[PDB]
Amino acid sequence: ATPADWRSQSIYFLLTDRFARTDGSTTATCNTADQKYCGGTWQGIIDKLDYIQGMGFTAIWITPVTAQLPQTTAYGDAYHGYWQQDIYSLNENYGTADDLKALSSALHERGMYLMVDVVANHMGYDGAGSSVDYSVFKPFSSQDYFHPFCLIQNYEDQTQVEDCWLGDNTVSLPDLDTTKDVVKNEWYDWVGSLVSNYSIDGLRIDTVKHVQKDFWPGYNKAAGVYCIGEVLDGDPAYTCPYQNVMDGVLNYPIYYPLLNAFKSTSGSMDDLYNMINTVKSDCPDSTLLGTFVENHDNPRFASYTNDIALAKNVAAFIILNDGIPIIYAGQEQHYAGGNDPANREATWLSGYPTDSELYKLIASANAIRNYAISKDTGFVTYKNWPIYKDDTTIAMRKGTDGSQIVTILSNKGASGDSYTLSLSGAGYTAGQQLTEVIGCTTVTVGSDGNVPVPMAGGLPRVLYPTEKLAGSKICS
Ligand SMILES: CCCCCCCCCCCCCCCC(=O)O
Ligand SMILES: CCCCCCCCCCCCCCCC(=O)O
Ligand SMILES: *[C@@H]1O[C@H](CO)[C@@H](O)[C@H](O)[C@H]1NC(C)=O
Ligand SMILES: OC[C@H]1O[C@H](O)[C@@H](O)[C@@H](O)[C@@H]1O
Ligand SMILES: [Ca+2]
Repeated sequence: ATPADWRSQSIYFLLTDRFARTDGSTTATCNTADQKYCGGTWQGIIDKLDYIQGMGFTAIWITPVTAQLPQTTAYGDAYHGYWQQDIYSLNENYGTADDLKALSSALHERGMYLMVDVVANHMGYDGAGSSVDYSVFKPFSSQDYFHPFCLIQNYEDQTQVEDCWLGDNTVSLPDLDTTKDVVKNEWYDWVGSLVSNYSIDGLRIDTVKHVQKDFWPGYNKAAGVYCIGEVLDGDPAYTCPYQNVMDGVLNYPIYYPLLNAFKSTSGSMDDLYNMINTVKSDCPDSTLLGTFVENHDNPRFASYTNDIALAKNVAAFIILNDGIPIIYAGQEQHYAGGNDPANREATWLSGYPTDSELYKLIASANAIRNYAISKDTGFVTYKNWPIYKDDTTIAMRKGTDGSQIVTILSNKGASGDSYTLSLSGAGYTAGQQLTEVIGCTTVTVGSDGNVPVPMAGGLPRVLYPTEKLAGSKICS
């Protein structure tokens, strides 16, 4: 699917090993500290597609599918998929080629997309960089395909970031020499073929900043689908330029201020407000980025605070910002693990309750987004517009006039007081009636044009014109 196709999507990101087992168990042990395969499979995902689709997601992103180093290293097994060795075999822990094709087909039968995580930068190896036996790598079975061994020490030296090896001498990550024609041609042929074989709709590309920029236009072209790159840097001046060589990148610029704004009641609304506008103007296209606050490479949101109101607000922001929402499996069950491996909890141990607070919040936020898009072809390209902030509040507006969603978010938290926010700039016509689609109340725009927004419990408020909901399932 094309970048334009992907603008309207909403992604549930999951670890294949940790989301769902074939046997459907909700009690099978998975201690994150063990760092071992816990048994999640592609077939398991198929059997829980109702759970995922019940939150209003339209797509999944799964972790890499290639065959990995086999060892239990000193950092555990390759359960996460980022230590590949044999790119023409699948990781058989997850199932077979037919299983992966079956997953793709099951998604497509529901009108959903498959996004697959891919690594081009490196292989993985158990042990020191000087000990590598290059014959284990398929097809890159010779040291001639790799950069000379060195570790990355200075992340402000971009040549070293690209030409030296990630990892260390416990688990080393042999760095492909991606300037070589034979390497580029092989990866380009491989990615086009992977996409064809499994009918992949989009790719999430790992470790983009570690491969020189001139590799990526050719790779994105050969893939033939939307590619969203992981450029792990919060500086929009470093990360947004990667959108000149790839369709989208993960919105790490928004991540840090978004997390800070809502992880405590004293978080900065200014920094978030200002970053929305910086990204809007400085990034090639904010609506092709992916918005997140939680993933497998940072502490989960609830590791910072268990306040459920704060968690609802940050999840609403993810869904209603410019770009593609990305929610990380377990976030909807208020998982609170810290840094790797603790943030790789098994989703099945929650029991997959569809009535948890964040499952319902997310479902309501995705419902209004999916619906507004079905009625407003301009929604996905309308640049999200921050219209208000104060010490504990940010409000924003997105969508064609007459059909705009106006979202008011708060970091007051679960003990927040009750009051009425007189919101100007929403752009609704006086006396028009709005539905608050999270809690399902109605408010009326005053004659002065302001919206008197009832605030309470630190709860997020999402407004949409009542008349436009006629015939929808939203709020009765
Ligand atoms: C032309 C693309 C941008 C490159 C430089 C942008 C600098 C922004 C902040 C840097 C982030 C972390 C260190 C990387 C510095 C570098 O560019 O070598
Ligand atoms: C690679 C092609 C684009 C390169 C341009 C990068 C810097 C400019 C970003 C695009 C401008 C979009 C913002 C205008 C919309 C708005 O502010 O409402
Ligand atoms: C694509 O499928 C063929 C079998 O039809 C297989 O041999 C090949 O290795 C696959 N390529 C990739 C990149 O998975
Ligand atoms: O085309 C790449 C080709 O290189 C080698 O022959 C093997 O690893 C094959 O599996 C692979 O497909
Ligand atoms: Ca590299």
